[PDB]
Amino acid sequence: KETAAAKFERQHMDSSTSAASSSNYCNQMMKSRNLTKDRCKPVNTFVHESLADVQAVCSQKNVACKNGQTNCYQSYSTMSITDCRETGSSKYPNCAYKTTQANKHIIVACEGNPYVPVHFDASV
Ligand SMILES: Nc1ncnc2c1ncn2[C@@H]1O[C@H](COP(=O)(O)NCC(=O)O)[C@@H](O)[C@H]1O
Repeated sequence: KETAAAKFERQHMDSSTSAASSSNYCNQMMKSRNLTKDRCKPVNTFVHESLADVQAVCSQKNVACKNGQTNCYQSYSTMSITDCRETGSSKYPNCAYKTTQANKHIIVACEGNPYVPVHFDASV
């Protein structure tokens, strides 16, 4: 989605309503957020918190990134999230996902001025 920050909002933010989600949530959202255009993106996480709350994680607990960079941050509080995982029977362009709701700490990578999330690293 143009800027890395905009791409993070498109791929990972859903405070647009849902405090949680339904059984077809990932099927709809993986498609509507354009994560099934080129291929079936195999896994993706949506965060059901305010943009302000998720942007705030960039000033919280500094942790190592999976790629070995040092610009990752873990939320002090648990956040409402939805994990989407491509099913065994899923075949492009009919991408199929399991919708898993959870409350976990998020880990995001941050970059830029202003310093904002550009990558979803993990939930713990
Ligand atoms: N530590 C990191 N800082 C900035 N980007 C990072 C990073 N660790 C991994 N990435 C990026 O992870 C990307 C692939 O996943 P993604 O960034 O699309 N995933 C969430 C997002 O950023 O919206 C690659 O382009 C990497 O450059």
